[PDB]
Amino acid sequence: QEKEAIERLKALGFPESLVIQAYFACEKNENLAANFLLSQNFDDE
Repeated sequence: QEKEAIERLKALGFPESLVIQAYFACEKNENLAANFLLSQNFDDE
């Protein structure tokens, strides 16, 4: 139901591995995920 983002979040240029846990952590949210992906840079592994 949220897989439509798992490619749109990946297509931003990121790996699917962050995508999953950046969507689901942000409550499968488009806008909030493009904030966990693009604003939560400060993070290793």
